[PDB]
Amino acid sequence: RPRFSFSIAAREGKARTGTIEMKRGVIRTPAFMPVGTAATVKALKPETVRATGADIILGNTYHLMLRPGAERIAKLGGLHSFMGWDRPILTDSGGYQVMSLKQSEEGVTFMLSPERSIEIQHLLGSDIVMAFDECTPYPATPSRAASSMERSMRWAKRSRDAFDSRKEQAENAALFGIQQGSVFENLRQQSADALAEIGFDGYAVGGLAVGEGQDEMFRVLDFSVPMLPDDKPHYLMGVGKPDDIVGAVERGIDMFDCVLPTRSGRNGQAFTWDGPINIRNARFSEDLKPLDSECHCAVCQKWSRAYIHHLIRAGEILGAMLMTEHNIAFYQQLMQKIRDSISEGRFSQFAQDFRARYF
Amino acid sequence: RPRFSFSIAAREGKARTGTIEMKRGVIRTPAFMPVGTAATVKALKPETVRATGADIILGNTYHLMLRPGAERIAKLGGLHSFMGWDRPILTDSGGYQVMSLKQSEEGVTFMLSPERSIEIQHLLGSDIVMAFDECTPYPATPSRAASSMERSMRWAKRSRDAFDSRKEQAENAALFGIQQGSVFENLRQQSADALAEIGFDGYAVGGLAVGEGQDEMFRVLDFSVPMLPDDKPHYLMGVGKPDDIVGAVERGIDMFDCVLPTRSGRNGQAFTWDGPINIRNARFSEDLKPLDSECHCAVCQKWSRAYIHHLIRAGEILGAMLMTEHNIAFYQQLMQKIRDSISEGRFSQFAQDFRARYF
Ligand SMILES: [Zn+2]
Ligand SMILES: [Zn+2]
Repeated sequence: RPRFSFSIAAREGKARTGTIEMKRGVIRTPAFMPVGTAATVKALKPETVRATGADIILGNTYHLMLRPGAERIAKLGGLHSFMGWDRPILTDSGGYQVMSLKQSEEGVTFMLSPERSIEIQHLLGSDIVMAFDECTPYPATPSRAASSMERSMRWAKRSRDAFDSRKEQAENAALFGIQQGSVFENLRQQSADALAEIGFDGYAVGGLAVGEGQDEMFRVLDFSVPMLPDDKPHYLMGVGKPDDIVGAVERGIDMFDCVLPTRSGRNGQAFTWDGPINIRNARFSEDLKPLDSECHCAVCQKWSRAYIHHLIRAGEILGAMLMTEHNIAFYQQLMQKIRDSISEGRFSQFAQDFRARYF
Repeated sequence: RPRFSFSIAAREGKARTGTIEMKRGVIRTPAFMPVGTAATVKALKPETVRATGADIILGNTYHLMLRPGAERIAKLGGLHSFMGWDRPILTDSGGYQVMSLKQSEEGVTFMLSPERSIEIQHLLGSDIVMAFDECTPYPATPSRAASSMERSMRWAKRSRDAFDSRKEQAENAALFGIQQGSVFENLRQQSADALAEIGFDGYAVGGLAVGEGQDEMFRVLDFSVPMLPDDKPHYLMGVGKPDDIVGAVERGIDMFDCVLPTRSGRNGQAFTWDGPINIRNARFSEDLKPLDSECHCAVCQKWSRAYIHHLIRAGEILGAMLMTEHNIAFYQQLMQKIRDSISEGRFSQFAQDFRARYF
């Protein structure tokens, strides 16, 4: 297996399905990445994450640097060893926290800079390294957006140099750049242009899912994703709801991460093919059906809504475990159905069917 | 398989090892019963509980009556179906809450009476039904102890009549009586005498583990357990720490339940053959050894102290899951070692070895 390869097996319009080959394994695209910010996918064993179908998971530079520390994890053998996941791991750079949570051209003191970010991600043993950026807040005036975008592009250049400066990293991991530019077409193009001239193994669409509404997110995607090199993966960061994912794949996105399936699970929100449900609602107190009647996950093969209703209302940890396993399995099943319909040339129909049923 | 059979395969002094056969399965004794008060063993799937070696688990009349309700569980097919455990289930009667949390000869209003308790346990589909009692608080004067003990014996008689009055229950489940009498020899004897004249499938030692100290608990056991019919199981309620269990088996106890392995797990306390440890302590932050170097559980085969240290300090649910799985597996391994050494006639040596190492 090589450091990094991306092969497209099939297309339908802008939608693509294929595979990313990396040393630690293969990634089926379009791909959903469960998030596991504290060196765990919340409430789940990595075996369980894998069993649900995930090919890769996401970790985070900002949180791990704080606890337990990147150096400490390095000393303990790296993130894979530490949390017991031997498959690829993508780590975010901290660029979202730069928005989510004293800044200057050098970096941000919470101290994270392009160089420190890339080093921390090296200490973790990340397989896919994200460039250190600034997620531009929304709304933003064209001026702010531009100035923000330009700094990230300078930061993307330093991230590259930093990555390239470390042999073990350069030879064994991959580096993705992140496009900014808010909702502005010319800024997005300038950003894509800068990123491609620098050169990355993959390209993320950053700066969305920051409060703009799905309509506006899809508009921006319409013009932004074709700006990215067609022959590399396209990652839409932090997205999203099932319908967000479907619409984004329709516009050229290959990769996703989102806290929804895990967070929603713990909160008692379950995704179904008929739409999301709040299992705490009293209508489910004696519902013997599974969370979803077609879902193939172990939860839905064994436990009833009624049981998981009680668990969640009682604040039982098993409730969190079961909801989370189902939600992530659901998300992976969605990704499988998307992959299959694109391979078979019926993704357009699937997407319509799905929306008709989901909504 | 019969409604209930207890066979002793081997003895060593007062210690016995054997098997309880019930319709839903076989129970190896001396046995440890994980507790699962809210229709779950906290942080664990029943598969996982079973994998650790448990033959039977404990549920509770008081809590289930409150949430989700006994009638509702009955309507949903019974506790086994509801929580996904098809092996025997023992349910406590509520007698501890009578002490732990307006009373009269008829019962206790929190309304639980011998009759309601037995009916609720019938609604749950319990395999081993506990008589409704009053756990006498400690310390107690001889007068109070006696009056308390006498009421429970009257309540034990009504529990029997109630159980016997329901065909499906009488033919498919078993009923255990519970000895009271505080720390007083004559009261304990009067209680054992009353219980045996009524007649039960098994006999519990109640009223201990109420603050009296292990020395005094073992003293009372010394004279109380031979008062119980030798040919039926002897259950020490709510006990206990590993060393408590070993000393109690040395004095004739066949069954145990305790919240320790689960509660302690969530709190970050791990049992080891060298004694309990507080995994949150900073000495473990970079400890690559498993929780215990000889433990056979999946946790100890895959994860390090360092990892579980981080998980617990970070308030991650997986930390609770992993600690709990280990703790319960540990308890079951202890029970297996006790069974094996009694079968082999070396339980005395084991007990000494264990204490030498544990302390
Ligand atoms: Zn499911
Ligand atoms: Zn273990």
